[PDB]
Amino acid sequence: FQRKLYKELVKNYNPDVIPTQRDRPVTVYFSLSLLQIMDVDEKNQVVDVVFWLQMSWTDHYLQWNVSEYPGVKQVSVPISSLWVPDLAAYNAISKPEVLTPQLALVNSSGHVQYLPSIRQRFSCDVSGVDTESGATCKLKFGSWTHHSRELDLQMQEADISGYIPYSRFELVGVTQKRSERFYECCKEPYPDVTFTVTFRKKG
Amino acid sequence: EFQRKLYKELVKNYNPDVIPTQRDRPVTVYFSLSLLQIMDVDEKNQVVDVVFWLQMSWTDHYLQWNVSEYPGVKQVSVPISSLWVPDLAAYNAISKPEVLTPQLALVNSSGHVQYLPSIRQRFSCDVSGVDTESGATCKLKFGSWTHHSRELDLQMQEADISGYIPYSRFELVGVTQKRSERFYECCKEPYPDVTFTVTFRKKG
Amino acid sequence: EFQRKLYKELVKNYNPDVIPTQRDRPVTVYFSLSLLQIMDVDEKNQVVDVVFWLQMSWTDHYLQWNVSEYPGVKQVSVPISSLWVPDLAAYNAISKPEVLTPQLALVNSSGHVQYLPSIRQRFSCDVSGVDTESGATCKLKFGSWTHHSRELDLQMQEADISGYIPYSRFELVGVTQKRSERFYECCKEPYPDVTFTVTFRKKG
Amino acid sequence: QRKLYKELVKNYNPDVIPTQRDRPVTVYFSLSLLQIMDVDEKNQVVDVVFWLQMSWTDHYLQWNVSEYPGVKQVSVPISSLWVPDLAAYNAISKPEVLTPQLALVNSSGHVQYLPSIRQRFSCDVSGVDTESGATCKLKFGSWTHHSRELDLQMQEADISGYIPYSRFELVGVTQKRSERFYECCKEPYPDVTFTVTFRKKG
Amino acid sequence: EFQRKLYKELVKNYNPDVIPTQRDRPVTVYFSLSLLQIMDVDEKNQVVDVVFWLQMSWTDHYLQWNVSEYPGVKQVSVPISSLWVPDLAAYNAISKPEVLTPQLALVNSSGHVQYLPSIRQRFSCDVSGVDTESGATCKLKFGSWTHHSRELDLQMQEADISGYIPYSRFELVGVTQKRSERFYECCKEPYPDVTFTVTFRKKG
Ligand SMILES: *[C@@H]1O[C@H](CO)[C@@H](O)[C@H](O)[C@H]1NC(C)=O
Ligand SMILES: *[C@@H]1O[C@H](CO)[C@@H](O)[C@H](O)[C@H]1NC(C)=O
Ligand SMILES: *[C@@H]1O[C@H](CO)[C@@H](O)[C@H](O)[C@H]1NC(C)=O
Ligand SMILES: *[C@@H]1O[C@H](CO)[C@@H](O)[C@H](O)[C@H]1NC(C)=O
Ligand SMILES: *[C@@H]1O[C@H](CO)[C@@H](O)[C@H](O)[C@H]1NC(C)=O
Ligand SMILES: *[C@@H]1O[C@H](CO)[C@@H](O)[C@H](O)[C@H]1NC(C)=O
Ligand SMILES: *[C@@H]1O[C@H](CO)[C@@H](O)[C@H](O)[C@H]1NC(C)=O
Ligand SMILES: *[C@@H]1O[C@H](CO)[C@@H](O)[C@H](O)[C@H]1NC(C)=O
Ligand SMILES: Clc1ccc([C@H]2C[C@@H]3CC[C@H]2N3)cn1
Ligand SMILES: Clc1ccc([C@H]2C[C@@H]3CC[C@H]2N3)cn1
Ligand SMILES: Clc1ccc([C@H]2C[C@@H]3CC[C@H]2N3)cn1
Ligand SMILES: Clc1ccc([C@H]2C[C@@H]3CC[C@H]2N3)cn1
Ligand SMILES: Clc1ccc([C@H]2C[C@@H]3CC[C@H]2N3)cn1
Repeated sequence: FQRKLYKELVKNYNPDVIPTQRDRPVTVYFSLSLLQIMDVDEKNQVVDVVFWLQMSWTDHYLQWNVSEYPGVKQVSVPISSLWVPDLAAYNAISKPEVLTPQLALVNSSGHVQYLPSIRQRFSCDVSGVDTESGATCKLKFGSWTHHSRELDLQMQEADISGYIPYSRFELVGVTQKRSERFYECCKEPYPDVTFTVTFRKKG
Repeated sequence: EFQRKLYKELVKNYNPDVIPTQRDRPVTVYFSLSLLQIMDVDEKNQVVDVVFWLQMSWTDHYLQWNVSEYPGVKQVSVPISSLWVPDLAAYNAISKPEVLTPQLALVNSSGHVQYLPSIRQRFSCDVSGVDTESGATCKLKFGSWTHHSRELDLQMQEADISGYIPYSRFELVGVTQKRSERFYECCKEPYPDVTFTVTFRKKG
Repeated sequence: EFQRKLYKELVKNYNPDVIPTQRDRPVTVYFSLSLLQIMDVDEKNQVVDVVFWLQMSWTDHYLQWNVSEYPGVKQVSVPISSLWVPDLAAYNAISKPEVLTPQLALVNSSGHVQYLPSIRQRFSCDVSGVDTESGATCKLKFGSWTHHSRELDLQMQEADISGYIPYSRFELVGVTQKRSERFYECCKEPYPDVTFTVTFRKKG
Repeated sequence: QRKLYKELVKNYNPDVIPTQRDRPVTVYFSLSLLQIMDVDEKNQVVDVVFWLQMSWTDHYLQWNVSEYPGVKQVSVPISSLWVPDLAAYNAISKPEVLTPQLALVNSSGHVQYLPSIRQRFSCDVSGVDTESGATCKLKFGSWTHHSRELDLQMQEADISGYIPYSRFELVGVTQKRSERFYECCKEPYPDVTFTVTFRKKG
Repeated sequence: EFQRKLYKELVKNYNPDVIPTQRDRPVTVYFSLSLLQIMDVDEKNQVVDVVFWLQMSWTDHYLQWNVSEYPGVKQVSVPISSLWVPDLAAYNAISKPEVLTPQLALVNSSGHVQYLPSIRQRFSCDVSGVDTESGATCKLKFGSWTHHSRELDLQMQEADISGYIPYSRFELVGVTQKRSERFYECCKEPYPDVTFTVTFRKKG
């Protein structure tokens, strides 16, 4: 008993299908928690970054009658088992290295939360990393195949308290804003949240 | 959704190992390379590390549907492992290709597939004059690995250069893209290949 | 002893994605870290390369059997991909964990699972005073990643230090291990965590 | 018109070497040297990039050209059929295959597999700076199938693929197949060995 | 040949996760290491990069057949993923093992299996005196990870040293191989292990 819910939640479920529903796009809440700026290649213009990626959305195919399943309040599912935002780091110059277990938490109302810790390298102008002005990196994320009307990317207060106390670099400033733009190819507009970080070398 | 019984259909009698050529008609795939950055240049070993968007599109007749039978379904985002994809290859690459974006293609209700993966790969290139005013010239040659002219028709299309990183140790002196058809030792037929030629020099 | 129709049974109605709880009964997993070596210390980027032996054990009620019905079968060696395993995570790790040993767990006839993977992983750590007599102190924090206190109860147990390599550029000034319960920004609940604190200094 | 794939993979086990009574499967092997990436003089290794040209005949893979109209050949994933389990006896790194792992199959069952590969080999690169140059022996051969199961035959090695620029110039190249017995393994195992002699330009 | 309806049979009621033991009869596996090369030595981190042939053989009673019912079939080349294989582990390795050859073992008509992987792996080792005449001594310890003495009996056998590379920055001062049995902190039973000890020094 108890987890005959997994048998159910994955019965007629195709993880390749964005769980939208007539007119209304699936809205995914995105937020980036900067944890550390590992390195800066001044010669090739890249930053090695470690961060928490906070994503949540609602999959209507994934809800259940809390009755029929007694104590089951939430379930920990493998992201390979359900649909997940196909977010992409636009300016990344390296495959993303996901450091935590690829599990997602699912609510009895179908609310999903996937919170992977990641290390990835981005293309960035790290010129003034030694000036008082510092260097500014723009970490741009957004769905890769779903446009505004299919997947609505919404941001939400970026956390900065995870930032490592020691660390060769100090955070001069941080901002996060979502945008919508058209691309050479692809007819529709694409929403994207961009985490902008300004940092300088301590001392 | 509610109407994605379309995926169940699109993959029913579908073998992704089968090039969708419809009799006496080679599948024509449109190819274009958007140079984003020239990461490094190994002058000692003659290689360039390059990052680029790869724009490919073609038509899979097995993948079309009656827009009626499936109400609001205009297009679908499918895993490239689920359908046939051009077996393009970097003839002069000296490293496996590292695909940076989600491996998904967009499929039209008329069977038009689009696949734009961002890739980082190293190529064999004579980077001698990367410091001269002439600059170094790298030829990134791509082409279908096992399908010849009559099976897969590689067509190019205006290469985009606006994606190029503004900062970056290197500046783009020149860029050209042209498709060709050749004969190779072995393989009876001729194979088409689009070659992106880039000339760049170190700024300052 | 042949009669391994037990594996057929142990994996019949078994979903490894399901944490083996039982109403108001969290699965308690015993965790312990045996430090084997401190490979390197990046003073520039603040990281430590560490090789350790994680000792984990817990009870999966779905995995017990009547020792009668299966004669000589005392225990079984199963692939961790075949059963539920604590989704422990290195909270301060800056690299994917590289597991060096076969990913097999041992299972008791009473459902007691043992899993002791040897691992090499890099952690974020202030390795400033690695040359001072005080030494540097690294905190290796582990904890479930998706299950809170009431679902998975992380319990520690005497950390072993005898595995530490005799030679090695570094000597162990001190070691402590303690479990805690904290709340995080997001996730409404408490997630227990055992933290292995190591203080080491460069020999000579 | 590809119900041929459905057929070609029906009662087909890619783990079974396509032999017949007292008839070893003969695979034609040839290496096209494309580039000598690097040379570690301290550890004695060469980084090499090359085209491997393999062909053989799989009798399970032929069809009546009639029953399948225009189908002259098919491009199949090597995971779908049997492929020589060749190994680089002296490689010190896993092989990195750079091209799509697809093979071409004839209507008569003739298979062709041409994978571009980058791999590192153990080699005495001492005299890479002398006029004599360094000589590397790239030895390949079936890993589990002996002479009577898999007959490795060589064939004129191509050298025109060699990169014009490149820190190194090709002083000499030879390719020869051999048969030997090893410590263990009762039977003799054949192997084609590509020997390259190169020196640093200038 | 062919008559490979033998593979269909050999894998019918076969679970590769089941050690082919049998009531008071541990499966005995013969292990031997052929040192081919000592790639590098990190004196700062105390590690050795090594390339070796691991020679393993054992008997799987589930894998035998009536040589009659299958005419010319003397032996078969099977993928190790298809049958049970000793879960040997390099107790003191600090890197995942990189297997360089095709992962196939050969199987006798009497059930005798032979796996012969070539491997490159890094081990924790005190490479202090690699420049002294005494040389450095590395102990490569292997052993089953989850099966104790009574389940899997590890037996050694004359280590081969003729595979050692003639050139190479290092020369072999000495080589010895011996199996042992111990009891460990945890795990009730005793576990057997073969340890390849190599002493080498820098040439010249
Ligand atoms: C489903 O929920 C309804 C109310 O929302 C409840 O009346 C019903 O009993 C539930 N299903 C069952 C029978 O478990
Ligand atoms: C479900 O998730 C949503 C997310 O906002 C939350 O509001 C709600 O309280 C959660 N509880 C359940 C079980 O629905
Ligand atoms: C499309 O589907 C409709 C179903 O009502 C029908 O007219 C017919 O089967 C199809 N015709 C096309 C291809 O437009
Ligand atoms: C255990 O299983 C056996 C069947 O082999 C059954 O007869 C017995 O009642 C069960 N309980 C005991 C006695 O352990
Ligand atoms: C396994 O069962 C034994 C009795 O057979 C019990 O005492 C022990 O606590 C259990 N767990 C282990 C393997 O320690
Ligand atoms: C080939 O096929 C034709 C008709 O499909 C048949 O009549 C003929 O006997 C076949 N020949 C072969 C290859 O045996
Ligand atoms: C093994 O082979 C013999 C061959 O005559 C056959 O009778 C039977 O399958 C096996 N032996 C017996 C008599 O059980
Ligand atoms: C096959 O049988 C022989 C005896 O004929 C025996 O030594 C061993 O089990 C097998 N030989 C091999 C492959 O070592
Ligand atoms: Cl298959 C495919 C089609 C289009 C795209 C483009 C749409 C968004 C914005 C740029 C890139 N991601 C990416 N992939
Ligand atoms: Cl899917 C998901 C939900 C919540 C979490 C959070 C809970 C624990 C503490 C921080 C992180 N791990 C991580 N992942
Ligand atoms: Cl299996 C196979 C057969 C032939 C080929 C050839 C087709 C393209 C052009 C030369 C080479 N690559 C590639 N692969
Ligand atoms: Cl499973 C197995 C058994 C034997 C062998 C050996 C036979 C040929 C020659 C050396 C190596 N390849 C390799 N693998
Ligand atoms: Cl699941 C499990 C049980 C026991 C062990 C230990 C027993 C042998 C000796 C150390 C390690 N291998 C490792 N894993």
